[PDB]
Amino acid sequence: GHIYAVGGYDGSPDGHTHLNSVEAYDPERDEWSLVAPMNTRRSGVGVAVLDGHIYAVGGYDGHTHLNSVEAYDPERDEWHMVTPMNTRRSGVGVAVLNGHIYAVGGYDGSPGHTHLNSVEAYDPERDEWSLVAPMNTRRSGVGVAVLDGHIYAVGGYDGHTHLNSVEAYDPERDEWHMVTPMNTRRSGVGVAVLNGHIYAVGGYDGSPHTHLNSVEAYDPERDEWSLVAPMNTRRSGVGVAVLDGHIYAVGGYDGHTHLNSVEAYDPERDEWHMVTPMNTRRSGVGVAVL
Repeated sequence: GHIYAVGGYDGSPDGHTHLNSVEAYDPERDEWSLVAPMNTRRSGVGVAVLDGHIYAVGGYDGHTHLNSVEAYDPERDEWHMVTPMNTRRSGVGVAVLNGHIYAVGGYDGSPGHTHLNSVEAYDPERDEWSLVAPMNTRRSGVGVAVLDGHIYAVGGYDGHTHLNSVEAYDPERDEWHMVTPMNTRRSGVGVAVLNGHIYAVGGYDGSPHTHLNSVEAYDPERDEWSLVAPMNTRRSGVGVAVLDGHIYAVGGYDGHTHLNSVEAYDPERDEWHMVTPMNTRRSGVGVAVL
């Protein structure tokens, strides 16, 4: 299995700015290799894996907030555009549940609706996006993960406040319900699921501790969030994926630097360790495992 880092933003002075490049990590060799770039530059991109393809959803290309979506075929190493979303969304969260890709929240910066509570779902067989129930709260820079038949929308920014709130979507009922809030407000948060817990990694609390290295885990049986070992580096705009019992925190922004560093969390030791950095600095990076 490989971890793919998709797009993002290199804000460095010598940088390529908003990225279409893509790189893949092999944990057995501890090496990153560049793969075919996307058609479109996308920072603030949502990424999910469905049926052997990686979907890059939305994002921002340096001039426009995107409704376009493209899919990567690893056998042929090529990206193809698929049907665009109804709404432009950067800072969008993306989850896969029961054969559908869900695009949750985000920001439509066009001269349309700014921070979004809307949600839409992609049916690959029909290759159509359909609007579903909106969230209770507008959330850009939202983390999304799927656990036990529900989609959780974690944190984000409502246009006025960095959020600690969390809500869960039931597709059978088409309804969002608030669950227990996190300990920390987190926009630009990475979320992933491991061993029956949801981990919220990093992010930014813009209330009057800024860019976060803290990490918290949600237990859905008890409906409670617990702080776990913090990362080595503060990371907002961080990509997070789970591979082989470890959580990988990829890239992000530390309040001074766009990051190419990567670190991995071992839940059995409750320790974060640095691993090989990426070739390119990427904040607002999307991360997928395939």
